[PDB]
Amino acid sequence: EKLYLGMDFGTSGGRFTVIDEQGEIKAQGKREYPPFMKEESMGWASSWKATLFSLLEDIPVTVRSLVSSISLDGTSATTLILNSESGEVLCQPYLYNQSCPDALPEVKSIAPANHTVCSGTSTLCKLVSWWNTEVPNRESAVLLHQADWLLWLLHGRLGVSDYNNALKVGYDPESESYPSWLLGQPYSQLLPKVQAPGTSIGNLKESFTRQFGFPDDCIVCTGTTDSIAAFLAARATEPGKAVTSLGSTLAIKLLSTKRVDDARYGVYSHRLDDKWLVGGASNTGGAILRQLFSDEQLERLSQEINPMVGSPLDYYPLQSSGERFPIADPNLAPRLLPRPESDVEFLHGILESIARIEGKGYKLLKELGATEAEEVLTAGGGAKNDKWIKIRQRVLGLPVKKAVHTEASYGASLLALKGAKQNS
Repeated sequence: EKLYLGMDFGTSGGRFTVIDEQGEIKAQGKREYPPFMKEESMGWASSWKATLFSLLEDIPVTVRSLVSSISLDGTSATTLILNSESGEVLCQPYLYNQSCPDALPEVKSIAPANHTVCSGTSTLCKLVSWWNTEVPNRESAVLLHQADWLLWLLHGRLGVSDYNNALKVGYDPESESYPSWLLGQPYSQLLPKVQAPGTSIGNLKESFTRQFGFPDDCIVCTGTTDSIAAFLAARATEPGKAVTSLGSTLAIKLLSTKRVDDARYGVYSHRLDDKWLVGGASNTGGAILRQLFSDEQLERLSQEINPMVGSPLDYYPLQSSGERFPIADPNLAPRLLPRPESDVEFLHGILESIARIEGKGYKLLKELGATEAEEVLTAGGGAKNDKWIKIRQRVLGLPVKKAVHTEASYGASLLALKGAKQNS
């Protein structure tokens, strides 16, 4: 009878999924972020909060009465600064895709070369930028990631984050600590304490049980980032299990017993349980397809493909020059020649070549030290093309299928469940 709520705060709106213990969906829904008042110093944060309340309201009351645990994900490196005593958000959030170049040299002056913080969009660059604006009483401020802040709205215990959200500020999930080069700086006093994703923080606040009818013993758990929640939704849990996201671009994630980080290729690892999620991202993918054909042309041409026969066409499908993974060449040219007169042959060549690139990506992760890929689940638009699925299975020489669930909010609900089970 106990249910488990996960929310996903994405780039333009929030979503929620409520599951039972067996992962069956009892309720789900979405809301776009409302506008905020021009004068609101909170900016987008005020909207996010509104969305939180809206989503909670959207859950059927009979479903809310059964919800035993809550987790949620948010966007990576979306950074808020609060006064520790009042809880006041001291400025507009630093959004996931917002950069603080002004802080990057200082960060490079304390962090290891090619550490993942050494990027203008990193949480740490944002922290250092804010710090250096010398706000009065800044030493009484605290940093929260988007997810941490929304969760804190729910449980009332200030300053807790997770292994995943905290990565871009410099937290090391392997030693479960912030490194001395970070702790040696005064803004380190703003850093949140860090737990594993999907672990209990505290009971849901009485305000929410009173207003929405959640049971008194409902708990609130740490979250994760939306990318990782989305991966979790697939329920790939063993090393060698992989999820390929086939969308506008191509991105892969591979579960591994061994941590892998390599700046040459932009390869980075997050911690999950006792494992490492190793990610890599290519500029190839569906964008060039839809650039070349209509969606109607795409499915109609797809129906004419024999996926069990390989294309002789060697393409590197790109819209413009440049690749970082699985080839580190910022000048890498698109290759779409020769283009056969048959659009079916052309399409087959593109799909097959993207499969080649995907395979090469998994091989590179393996060569960098990851557990070798054994099976590939598929997310993104590309997943609904079964001809492409069969092509990929043949070219990769591995079993390939659709992931069953891919929504971040579904993965967040799995974290809520994990937290409840652990807490029990």
